[PDB]
Amino acid sequence: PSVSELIVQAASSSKERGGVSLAALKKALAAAGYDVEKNNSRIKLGIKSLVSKGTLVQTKGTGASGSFKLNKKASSVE
DNA sequence: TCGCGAGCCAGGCCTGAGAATCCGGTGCCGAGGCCGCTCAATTGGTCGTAGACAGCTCTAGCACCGCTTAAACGCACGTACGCGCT
Repeated sequence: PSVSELIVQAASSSKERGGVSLAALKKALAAAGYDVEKNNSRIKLGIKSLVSKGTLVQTKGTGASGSFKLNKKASSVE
């Protein structure tokens, strides 16, 4: 499972009203068997790529350190 | 979700450059020794008194008891602040 796929799965899995933060996504990936320490840069890059592609809409914070949600709209505007 | 192309990061390899450090020799001036003296440390004596010892008086420091209740305590719960990470 690619980093972005696990990120999307965890984000759709969590039911936070305000979104899933960097710490929350790290905890989810760590619970998913992912090394959150050795691959931190990759997690951040995947998050940024998902934000840029419009897959994840950032709700709080700026950059990688904020919180993000699934965009249920861009999934059908391909 | 897989095949596969190619690029990015982790770490090892290896060397260069710069600096620390050991090795050698020269010289140079301050440490150690010696001589002269002189003054201060020693000895002996006297003498007066500072304090060591013995004794008594009597304060207060210790030990004990009981009653009261102020406070220490253990528990449970909540949150806000320290810590980690970016």
